[PDB]
Amino acid sequence: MEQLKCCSGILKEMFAKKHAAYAWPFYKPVDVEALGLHDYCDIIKHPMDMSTIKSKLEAREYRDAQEFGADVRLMFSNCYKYNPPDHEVVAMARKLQDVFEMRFAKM
Ligand SMILES: Cn1cc2c3c(c[nH]c3c1=O)CN(CC1CC1)c1ccc(CS(C)(=O)=O)cc1-2
Repeated sequence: MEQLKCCSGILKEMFAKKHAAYAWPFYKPVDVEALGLHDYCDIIKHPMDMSTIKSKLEAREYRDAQEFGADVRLMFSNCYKYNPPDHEVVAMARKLQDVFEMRFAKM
């Protein structure tokens, strides 16, 4: 699909140096053990991160751009659900979501 190729472009933008200052906590799965977030799995039923989405896209796990978009939004929603609203990581998620929503709207 043409729109799935657009999804590869979306990930390249989200992983780019321009956005690294706020995107970096979303690059890989939340490491509950190293971070001491032992209540994370009690709140978050479906963890998601950018590396997992990249692997799913490459393995043809998304039928269309809407399925890809749902996993990106799941990653943001997990952050908004788990953390207090004033947390530094929530502000970072919002800045990354701005990048994603503007690009996703172009297709
Ligand atoms: C998505 N996310 C991510 C983090 C996180 C934290 C609390 N709540 C979340 C959350 O919701 C603690 N901090 C926040 C960070 C300073 C701004 C870190 C630190 C390192 C990593 C990468 S890792 C591979 O070591 O997990 C992730 C996260």
